[PDB]
Amino acid sequence: MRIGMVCPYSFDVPGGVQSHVLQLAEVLRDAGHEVSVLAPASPHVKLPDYVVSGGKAVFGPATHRKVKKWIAEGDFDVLHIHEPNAPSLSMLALQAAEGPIVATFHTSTTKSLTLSVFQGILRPYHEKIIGRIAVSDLARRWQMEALGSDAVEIPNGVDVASFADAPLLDGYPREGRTVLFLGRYDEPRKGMAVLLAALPKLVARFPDVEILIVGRGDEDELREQAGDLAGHLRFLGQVDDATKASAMRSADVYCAPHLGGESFGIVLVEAMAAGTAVVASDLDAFRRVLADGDAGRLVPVDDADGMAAALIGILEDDQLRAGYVARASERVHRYDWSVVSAQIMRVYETVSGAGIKVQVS
Ligand SMILES: Nc1nc2c(ncn2[C@@H]2O[C@H](COP(=O)(O)OP(=O)(O)O)[C@@H](O)[C@H]2O)c(=O)[nH]1
Repeated sequence: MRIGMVCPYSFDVPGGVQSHVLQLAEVLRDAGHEVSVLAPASPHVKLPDYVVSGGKAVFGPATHRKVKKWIAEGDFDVLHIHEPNAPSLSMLALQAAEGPIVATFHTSTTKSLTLSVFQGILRPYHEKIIGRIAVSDLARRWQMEALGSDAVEIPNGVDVASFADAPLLDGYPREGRTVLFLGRYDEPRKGMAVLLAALPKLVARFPDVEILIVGRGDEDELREQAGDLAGHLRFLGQVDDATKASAMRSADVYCAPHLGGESFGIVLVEAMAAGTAVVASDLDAFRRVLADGDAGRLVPVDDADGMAAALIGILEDDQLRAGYVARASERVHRYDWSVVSAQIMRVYETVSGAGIKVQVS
């Protein structure tokens, strides 16, 4: 198989979609397939030579040509499009392409905002997608309600062994204990304000806590907000993946205090693969990763003092924690790429046939 994939986002920054596409590509090549990845210009990062640039959004004419040419020249058995929002690189590809098209819908909000987008003026184009992948069962059911055709739920994957076998960061684990936060801490939806509001109760119990923070942001503003407790914040910046795996595996707990906006809790999966216990907001996506409290602690959404207690309960009860970790490590095999790339491949096989190729409309 020759598989064309389109990522709508630059690889210049980390994200769930970017990282899904690149690992999926790598995994597919290791099975003997040829994969070509189209994405916007990512000049700031070293990419393998199978990643092709769609240009920079200001998308202009050179990009429309590049997409038509990449399809026409690519000899693809399947075109796999990710997040075809309008406007986007993916949606451009979906409008230019004819034939064996697969789409993954990484995000959703509501039933209504799925029926309308699918059944609206972009319907003609959404109907061209022959294999439709949703990242949850409810999302999948919405797509089925919308267009009257079969969609499939397939979770995003991880490489479970790259966390499980990550080397510890130096000086770890710590005796005062660490809690990990990962993400762009200054979008409110990521819930840094909740972890911040829980720091005083945490610090009054573990007076040598560290909050290990992965992600880009304004350390100055957060330091200023932690007030007298800013000494407890250790910022790794936007670290690389191997150091991120090391960071997760050297923390005693991972804190996901998100306020909303999450369709798949992929960082939670990364913590479960690492063998690090999880404490999470309890958005619907986190509830399904953690299995209703079986593989991690779920805290109500905007609950500062419930979040303190949870993290304190996890850190002072070693058997409770070791339980989570052991249960989570059994379950996380669900998400491992060898499960997930198999499901995706059965979609590729459904959609494609003896010498049928993707062509330009
Ligand atoms: N290496 C690295 N990975 C990150 C960083 N931030 C997020 N990620 C990864 O990117 C993915 C996206 O999760 P998340 O960024 O929090 O969702 P999003 O930013 O809102 O798309 C997960 O695989 C994270 O481990 C970072 O600063 N460094």
